[PDB]
Amino acid sequence: LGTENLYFQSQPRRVSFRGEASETLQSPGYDPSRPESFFQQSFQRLSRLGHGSYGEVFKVRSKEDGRLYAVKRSMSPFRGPKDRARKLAEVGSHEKVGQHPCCVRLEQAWEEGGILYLQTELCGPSLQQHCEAWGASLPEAQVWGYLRDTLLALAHLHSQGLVHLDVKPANIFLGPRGRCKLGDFGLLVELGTAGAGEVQEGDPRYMAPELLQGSYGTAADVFSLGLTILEVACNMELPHGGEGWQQLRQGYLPPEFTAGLSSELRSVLVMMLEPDPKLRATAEALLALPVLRQ
Ligand SMILES: COc1cc2c(Nc3cc(Cl)c(OC)c(Cl)c3)c(C#N)cnc2cc1OCCCN1CCN(C)CC1
Repeated sequence: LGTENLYFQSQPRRVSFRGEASETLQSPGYDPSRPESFFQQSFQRLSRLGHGSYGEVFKVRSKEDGRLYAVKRSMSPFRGPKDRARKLAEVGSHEKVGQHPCCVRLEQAWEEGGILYLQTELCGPSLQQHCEAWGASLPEAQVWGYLRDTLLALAHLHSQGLVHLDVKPANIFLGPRGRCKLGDFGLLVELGTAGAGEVQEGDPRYMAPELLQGSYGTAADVFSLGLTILEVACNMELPHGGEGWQQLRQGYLPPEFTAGLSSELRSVLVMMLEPDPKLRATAEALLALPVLRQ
């Protein structure tokens, strides 16, 4: 796209790779001849759930159906066609993941004024926030449930040759009754992407060791989930680098933090944290273990 005639050109339009009956947006509360954006006119903005260089995520109430949702709004208008294509790919990735009970559902998406909006179901707190609120290691009964549900999500992605690439507590969202959903598909890739790459990098704390050499595969997510579960089960801050980062990628489980794990949970984490991706367990293989079935 960067050598194509796509530069220095140019109101809401639906974003959907699947295909739609219409790219026009309508809503109770929305009049396209008023100057406010579709987002401003069509939602009650209740609170800001998150913010960063990417933009902002809001908790909102839809005027179309009176229900609660999350809406992510990008920070500033598209830089150009490559930035636009990268950001719209997130919608495509949702549509490639589709509907699955352990994956956050995308309700709709649109662009207006160079800004991209993604509207998802509203979940409970992120696993990161839940652990902050708990203020301690999570009880293992909770951990097993979150591990199972996130593995079910990964098995769904991986069977279709998709790699999430940023599995971490901030991208897992609690539901009722001890369940959770994997979200945030902004870094997701379809392997053999025609060809291989380009790729953006996930949080270094959770990154699989083989990614340092550019070896991208579904195994990477199993490793990242392994460290996610180690962190929440042990209330253990993960290093971004240095000796400790290396050690966690050489089979080390720090005794001061991990001695209180059940033997069963420790065993499963060792399988997930295997440094060699060719030896690391798959999500399907982990879900077949009896400890993960009940
Ligand atoms: C950070 O909080 C939440 C983020 C959520 C979230 N992220 C997200 C990511 C991305 Cl990449 C998106 O773009 C596709 C979009 Cl649109 C949303 C999705 C999703 N997906 C769904 N549901 C969420 C719910 C949240 O918090 C609910 C509890 C709030 N409560 C906790 C107690 N505290 C004192 C007050 C705040």
